[PDB]
Amino acid sequence: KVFGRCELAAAMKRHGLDNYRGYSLGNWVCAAKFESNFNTQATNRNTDGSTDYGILQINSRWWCNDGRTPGSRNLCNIPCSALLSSDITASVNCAKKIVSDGNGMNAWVAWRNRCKGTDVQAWIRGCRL
Ligand SMILES: [Cl-]
Ligand SMILES: [Cl-]
Ligand SMILES: [Cl-]
Repeated sequence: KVFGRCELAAAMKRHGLDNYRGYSLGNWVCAAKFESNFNTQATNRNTDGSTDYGILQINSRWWCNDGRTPGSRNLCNIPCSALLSSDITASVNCAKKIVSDGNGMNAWVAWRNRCKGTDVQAWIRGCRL
C-alpha cells in the first residue's frame, strides 16, 4: 500500500507513535517519506546481506526474521514479511522498540541525514489529526 501523507500521519497517531519517545509525528512521517516514499512494500538489500523492510525500512540484522541474514537477531519477534502489510501495526510496534534502543531516531540513518533538525512539522501540516 502506498499511503498518502496525512493518511499515514493519522495511522501512526492511531498506533501511538505521535510523540513516542519524544519524537513528534512529523519526525515519523519524514522518516517514512525518505525510507520508503510511504510504500509499505518497500524492500532494500544492504551490503552486509541484511534487508530493510516496509514503510520504516526496518532491518533484518537485528529486528525481524527473513531466514537469509546469517548471524542476525529477531528482536521484534516477527517475520520481516509482516513489515510489508497494508496494516502498519507490526512496523509501528517494532519501530517503538527500535527508537527505545538507545540512539533514538538516529537508528534511521535517513532520518538523521534528511529529517533531523529540519522543519518536520511541515510533514503533518494541513492534516486533520
Ligand atoms: Cl511534528
Ligand atoms: Cl536469518
Ligand atoms: Cl541518507
